[PDB]
Amino acid sequence: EPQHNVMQMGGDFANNPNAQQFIDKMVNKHGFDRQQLQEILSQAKRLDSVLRLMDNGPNGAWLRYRKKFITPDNVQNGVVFWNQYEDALNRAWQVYGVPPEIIVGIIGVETRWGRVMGKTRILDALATLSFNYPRRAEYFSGELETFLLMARDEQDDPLNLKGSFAGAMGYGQFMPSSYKQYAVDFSGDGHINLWDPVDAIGSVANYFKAHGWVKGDQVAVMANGQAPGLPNGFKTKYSISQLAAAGLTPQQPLGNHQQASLLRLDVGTGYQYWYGLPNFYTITRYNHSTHYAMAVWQLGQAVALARVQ
Ligand code: NA
Repeated sequence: EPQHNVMQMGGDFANNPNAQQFIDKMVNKHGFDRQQLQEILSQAKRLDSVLRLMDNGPNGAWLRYRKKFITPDNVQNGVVFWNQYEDALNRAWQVYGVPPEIIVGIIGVETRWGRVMGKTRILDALATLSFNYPRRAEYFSGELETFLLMARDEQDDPLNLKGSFAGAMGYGQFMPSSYKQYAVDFSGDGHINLWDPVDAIGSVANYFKAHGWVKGDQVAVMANGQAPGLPNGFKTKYSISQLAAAGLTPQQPLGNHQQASLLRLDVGTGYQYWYGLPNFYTITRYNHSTHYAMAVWQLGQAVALARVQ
């Protein structure tokens, strides 16, 4: 019923100005009911761990990162996932131009194909970061808003959904804003479920295309030579000419590519340089990290090979 006079909620966010303004925004902008929203938020928990985690050579650095993902068990499970969802994977390739090895690599690195999807209630993580974390409160408040709208539309109970300490969800660990901007109903059931492997596959593919993935284009090409003078990383940008002058030569032809990022991997015995192409940068659009993108790519290649035999 109404309860117009029950204006103050209990719980961890009871006397929080940010939580109050947020309820006002949801009611005002999306037609949410203040009392219904207060009941939900009165159950939300302020998690210290979420706050602590958000507060964040050659020595073989890449080798250590790589072995976290590329192991016999992971490659074998990757083969099983690929075979199980081969039609969806092929359909995503045809529709979005994103190859199975990239989608398999992303879902493998993110959740080991649905095995590790997160144990934290999304509501708690998002409320905590929205109401008790000034540094990124605006970003997370936006995620919480979208999360509550997602739950309303996919008919989920907001308190039942679990995920990462930052509110990432399902097979591909999509943030609420990614669900909003990039998730698709790939299964064809009329719904968008981040926990449905077919929807997740299509959604990851759409995210990639949206971020500029070029179908059939090379991701990166290993270089012969060393370029210690030049700054490196996925954000760098050099003409092929400058890289050549630096002492590098590509192991594979670079087609019409005239520029590339200079990637450097620490392989213990030394440094391994690569010419980063646009598609490599597109992978970093999922997680801003050279190591992450290289692991996603190589895990997918490893699985593709293991499938052959
Ligand atoms: Na669906």
